[PDB]
Amino acid sequence: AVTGQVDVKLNISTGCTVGGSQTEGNMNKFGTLNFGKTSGTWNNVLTAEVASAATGGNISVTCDGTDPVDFTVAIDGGERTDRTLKNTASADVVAYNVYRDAARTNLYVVNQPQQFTTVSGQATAVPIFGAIAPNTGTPKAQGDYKDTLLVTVNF
Amino acid sequence: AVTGQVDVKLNISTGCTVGGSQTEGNMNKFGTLNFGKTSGTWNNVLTAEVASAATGGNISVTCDGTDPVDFTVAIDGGERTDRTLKNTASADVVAYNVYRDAARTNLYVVNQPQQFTTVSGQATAVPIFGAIAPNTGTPKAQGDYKDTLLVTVNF
Amino acid sequence: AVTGQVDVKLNISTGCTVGGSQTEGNMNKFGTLNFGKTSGTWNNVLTAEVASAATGGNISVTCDGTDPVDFTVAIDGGERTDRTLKNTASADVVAYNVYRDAARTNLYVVNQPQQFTTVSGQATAVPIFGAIAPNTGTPKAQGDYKDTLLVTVNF
Amino acid sequence: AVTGQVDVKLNISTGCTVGGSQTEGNMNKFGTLNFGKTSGTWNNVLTAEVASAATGGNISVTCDGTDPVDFTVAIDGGERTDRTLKNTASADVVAYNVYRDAARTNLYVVNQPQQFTTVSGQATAVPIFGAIAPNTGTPKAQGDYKDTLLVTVNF
Repeated sequence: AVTGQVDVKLNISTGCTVGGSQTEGNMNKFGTLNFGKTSGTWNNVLTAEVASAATGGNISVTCDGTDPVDFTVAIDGGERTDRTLKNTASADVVAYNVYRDAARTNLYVVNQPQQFTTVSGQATAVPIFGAIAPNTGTPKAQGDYKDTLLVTVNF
Repeated sequence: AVTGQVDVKLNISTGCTVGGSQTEGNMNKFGTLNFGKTSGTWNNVLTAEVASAATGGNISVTCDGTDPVDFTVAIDGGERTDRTLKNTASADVVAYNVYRDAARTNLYVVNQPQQFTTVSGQATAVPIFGAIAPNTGTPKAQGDYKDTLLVTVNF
Repeated sequence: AVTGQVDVKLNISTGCTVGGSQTEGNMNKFGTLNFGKTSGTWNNVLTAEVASAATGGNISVTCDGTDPVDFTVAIDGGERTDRTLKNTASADVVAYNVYRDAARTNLYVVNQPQQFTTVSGQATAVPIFGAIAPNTGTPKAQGDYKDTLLVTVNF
Repeated sequence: AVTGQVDVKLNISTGCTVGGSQTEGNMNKFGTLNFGKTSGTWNNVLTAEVASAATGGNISVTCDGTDPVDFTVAIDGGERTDRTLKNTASADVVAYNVYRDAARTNLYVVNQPQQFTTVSGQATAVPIFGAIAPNTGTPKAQGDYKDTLLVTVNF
């Protein structure tokens, strides 16, 4: 019998809120990274942007205050922690990555706070640009591949 | 004068130990559930994970044995027994809950042994995922809200 | 591309056979050296004899012929090559040794052909006497310790 | 070339230990069954008790546990397997037997686990009572007769 304590805390004062999300039960549904349909072996880098579940556009984070707040954005490694989509039925995997800039250069490194700025009376967009490498080796099995990345807007 | 007996017992043989805790005086400090800063009325479900007081990551329970051991995890209802954080100065309360899975579905029911497995030469993590409902009604007073959940790793 | 030759040979004429073994798949299971149960720190030398997997007694090697053949017996150093039993889960080790005579004197030296005699119409026993030193220093972790010595009856 | 496997095992958890022994090299010296001096033809049954090599008294087996443990005791047939002492120089033999009770009735049958009990915080003695039949026929040659019985405390 090892009984222990867990201090719970919350500082209600002046915070920042994330728009574009829908409450899926008790977990914020931020959006979808839909690469679309594809064949077994694709030569072009498959690339799609996150579509917020609430509006359809990009996640719009706004802060509640008058001074420009600096908030951070961190995305995790997905269900299996290595950014791989898994086929619903078979065990095939599809490696992918999420970048922050339009040219697929600034990568959202696993469990890292990619910095962001936000001014009063404005909503800043969180570009989560997906990208998949060209698979010109083995044709992955037919079906639907999925993953659930947890995006962590933290301060 | 009602004098009575209390039998004390301890079976020293082959037990299981919880890592990630720090001994706060004579009580094991397991960690912190830090939701962060927030405004009076938040529309998004505030959500944070427990951070072990010893390492900063998740509580890592390991069992001192060779064969697999099935240990249980039970969390209580907090200081007031209804999972509410209380403002340090005023009497305002903030209802919350702790879940076990990443999607806020498998709730750690009050005083219930949520089962767990532990295997050869390994430390299993105890995910205590916090979650707070969207308060879009009354703005709670400014300040710090706290609670001390007692996590009970028992066999 | 380094292609090379491996000459395979077998002289079917008049050989010697080892009894008391059971074919585990494609590998001859000769027996078990069961020291039994023990505490963390034992003061007495733990000592047990090999029990053939086929009968339960000692390995009975018999030769096929009329003149007394001189066959040899060689035992290797175990899985890690230093005669140590390893805990199934943890990395603790238990040093041991196998002797040929009842008084733990004639050691089956690693990779050495301890000589043996065998006459016609008779089966000679191969005494593999195990012995473990008294550990009165550190208590090894609880669990099961194992090793697989490969006994090599060769001619 | 008949290569085979010998599984080695040891269960370090909660065992029983035998006191009164001295480690002769790598073999536990339990004691001596000294019948004493005698003439060629003795009419009285020669009778002596085992004297532990460590203390001089009876072998004291204690179990490292709290609850009672039922351990067994087995003695083998001696060097020649028929409980005969042999003269160091000549080939004369002296038949004997080891009993468990003081009245020479409960015989330690060859390779048999004579049961034994052991209790909380106590050392139980292992009475190995020797007994030799009255030789009133042929006078055995002068000299010293010996044998080495292997006592097997097993669980």
